[PDB]
Amino acid sequence: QLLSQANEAFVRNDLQVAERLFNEVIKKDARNFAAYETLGDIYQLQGRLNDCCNSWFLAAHLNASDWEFWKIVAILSADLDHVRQAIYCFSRVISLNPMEWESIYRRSMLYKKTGQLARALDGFQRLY
DNA sequence: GGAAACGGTGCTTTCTGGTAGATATGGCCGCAACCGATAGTTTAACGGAAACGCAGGTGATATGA
Repeated sequence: QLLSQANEAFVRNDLQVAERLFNEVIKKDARNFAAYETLGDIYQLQGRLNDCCNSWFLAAHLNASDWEFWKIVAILSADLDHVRQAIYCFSRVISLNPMEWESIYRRSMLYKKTGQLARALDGFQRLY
């Protein structure tokens, strides 16, 4: 009922009311992905990117099946210097589907920045 | 009323040999240090156990499909 009312308010562009209703559920469960599927949109549009990335990452630990999205979670985590989290997100991208080859390259930049090259080398051989 | 002549031996002196510490040089023995190597975390990421959810052996109530 709360999730329907919050998503209805989101469709009405009543984003603060939508947030207040999603917060009634998030207060009971901080990992409630069913709220973040649209509350994350509110947080991204309002520039709350620090809270937005965490809303994706902590809930997606459980809700990992939207696998293409882990690339976006990894990218934003790296832009915010949450580098462990960025590598952990790219791991799920590659573990769920290796064919997202640009993700191997992007992850290899994190490896280049910190000297973690032994993980990049076999990956670049596969890319080549 | 005393000083000058010089015999007594007490007290002292170098020539030396003794006592015996000292060390330039020497040869063992083993401490100070380095590059070396074995063992250490904890996690990439997915191989594993324990943890996890739906079936099938009956029955069969409704009224729609």
